[PDB]
Amino acid sequence: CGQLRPSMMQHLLRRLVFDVPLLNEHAKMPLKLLTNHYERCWKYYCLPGGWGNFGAASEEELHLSRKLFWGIFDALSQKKYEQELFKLALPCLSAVAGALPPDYMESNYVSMMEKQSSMVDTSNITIPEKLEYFINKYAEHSHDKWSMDKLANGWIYGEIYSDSSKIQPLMKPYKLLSEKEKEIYRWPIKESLKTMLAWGWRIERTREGDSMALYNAAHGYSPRAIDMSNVTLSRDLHAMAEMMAENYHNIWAKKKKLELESKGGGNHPLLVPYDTLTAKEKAKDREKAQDIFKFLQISGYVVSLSAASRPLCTGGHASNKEKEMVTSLFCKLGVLVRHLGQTLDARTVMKTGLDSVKSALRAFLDNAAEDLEKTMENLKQGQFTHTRSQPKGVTQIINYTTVALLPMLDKHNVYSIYNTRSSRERAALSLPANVEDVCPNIPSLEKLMTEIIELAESGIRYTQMPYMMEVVLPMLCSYMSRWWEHGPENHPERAEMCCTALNSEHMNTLKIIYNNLGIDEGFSQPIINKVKPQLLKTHFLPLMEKLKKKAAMVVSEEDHLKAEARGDMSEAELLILDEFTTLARDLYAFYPLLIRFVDYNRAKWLKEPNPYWSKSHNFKREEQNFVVQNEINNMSFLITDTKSKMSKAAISDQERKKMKRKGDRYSMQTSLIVAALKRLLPIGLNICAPGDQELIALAKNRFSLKDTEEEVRDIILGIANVLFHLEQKSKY
Repeated sequence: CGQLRPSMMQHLLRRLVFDVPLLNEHAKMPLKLLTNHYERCWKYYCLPGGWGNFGAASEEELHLSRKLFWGIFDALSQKKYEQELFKLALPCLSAVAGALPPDYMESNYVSMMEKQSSMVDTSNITIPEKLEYFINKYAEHSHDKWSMDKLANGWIYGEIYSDSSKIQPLMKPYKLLSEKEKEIYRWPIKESLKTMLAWGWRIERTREGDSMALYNAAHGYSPRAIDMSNVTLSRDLHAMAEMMAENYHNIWAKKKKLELESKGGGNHPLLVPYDTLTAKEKAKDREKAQDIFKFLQISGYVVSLSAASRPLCTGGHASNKEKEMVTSLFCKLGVLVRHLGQTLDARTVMKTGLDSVKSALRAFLDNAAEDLEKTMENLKQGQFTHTRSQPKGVTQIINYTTVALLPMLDKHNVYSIYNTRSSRERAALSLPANVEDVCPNIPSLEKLMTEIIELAESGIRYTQMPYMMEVVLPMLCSYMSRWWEHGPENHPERAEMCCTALNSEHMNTLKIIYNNLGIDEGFSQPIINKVKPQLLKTHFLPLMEKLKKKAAMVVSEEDHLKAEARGDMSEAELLILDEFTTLARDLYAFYPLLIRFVDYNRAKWLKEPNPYWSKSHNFKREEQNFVVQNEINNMSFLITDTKSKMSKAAISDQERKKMKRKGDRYSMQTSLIVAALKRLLPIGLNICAPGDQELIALAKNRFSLKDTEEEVRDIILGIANVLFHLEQKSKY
């Protein structure tokens, strides 16, 4: 269980260091891998001190298994109880120190990154003038135990050595020892202190001294039995005790090894040396390997502050040193970007900083008060330095991760790099107004790309609280809010895959009274006065409601843009003004009823409109007619099924997509509303159950349904129409 498990990996380590034959270390490796993760959790303290020493030594690519043990410990050594990383932070530093030259062949280097996210020969000694009295006091406390052993038997003081009287020449008091036998006591002590003192371990001392004199035959001699049933252990007590025990028994064991070295490679069973000695043959040696250490430890001996972030805080260190090294390295080497370890460490520290911890919010949640602000600011500023540049390392998606750390929005008085990024985006923040070759970064191919719109959508996202300055709601945010809003037609240029992919962000101040008071504001902010943004943000809701058409495919982006400022997404004065929550949301719900249901408008143009009791019955009747059309279609397909690949499979896939999107927008809150209506009223229950039954009858089962649902799930697994029917039956 815990006898000699951990030393087998040490055996295999010593074999792996010198494995001359090939096709041998690769088989020794699984015996290291799987033996650890088979029974036990807490065995990874005696072993990986060697792994720490070897990580400090080098990072050899033949020895990639040494990194792979850490790269599986990152997931599997974390069993149920979630412990700390000081002794794991130190190999991160050494792994950085090894990372500096090469950093190109990724198969080994992945082990060194995510460790922080989810978490003897002796030459000569110059001994001091203090260590001469431990040996004189050794017999003072061990002759008590020798007499305690011997007084149980027949040995006792007498006159001269004789077998009848049962005397020995030893049995005098602990000072009056004869010179004919003197070194038998004091031989096996000082050859243990060499391993400590030569390398530099410590034998420091208190100012207390005699402690166990209080804490428990000529001369009045009787022994003082030091207690054996109480002991505790730590890193230094383990290191000291294991070291001295290794010194005694492995000195003796090296003599046995030299016997075999002279024998010439024998093979006979009765031999074990210390360093992988099982504990069964250990108790005799351990009764005095520890009791000498009892005499050393509690006889008046010891051996060995504002916890700031960089000073002591391990939770802070991974953020602090990483962000400092990043802002020193790549912020300086951005000039090196635009015209060995430069690009290598650049691409290393890129993802070591973007994903130092995958929970970018949690690492900056409560790890420390001010460090989240400074580190998020350094990350955002470093991203803003290289946001324009077109190197190969992509970080547009991880910029969303760094931006999600902000609302999970500190005080931006420490630095205005957020305003710097706001100005960098304000070069072409109004997308269709300024769409040209003079677009963001003034690029043709540098920063003008598809990642800019997605970074505007997700990276510009403060949903927890818009508690920033927002002083540029009259000037900078007003520019992208107004120049967009100059016309209902979005007016996108070429490569306009989605004009709504700028974002869904707009609200009442988040031409206008704030910017009209330009000299006054430039602190009468636009968010303070709610009537002025609510007037000219909400006036064009009647425009988009008036804008419609019988042909649904024409007005694709009519509902999408109107829904962002229309419904309850406009949190600014949504509870204050009932118009934004009630009437605008009713218009934004009623427009998809006429728009999305039409077969002219394909599902692609209105794929993901992520954003009412009056409209609930309308959607119920319309979806009942739509499922009836799908069921008549299914009856047509069953009767003389034509080539499904041409239009039938695509038609069924589009019908399933539309029905599933309607069912999901129902499942948000309208399904619960319809269930409450069904439980309350039988007429509403029968109305919801009729169309639902017409849907479930056609959507009972189909091979084309299975294939199209698998395609929809792989692109975006059919919709759970059975679950909706069960909810409606629980209502009815």
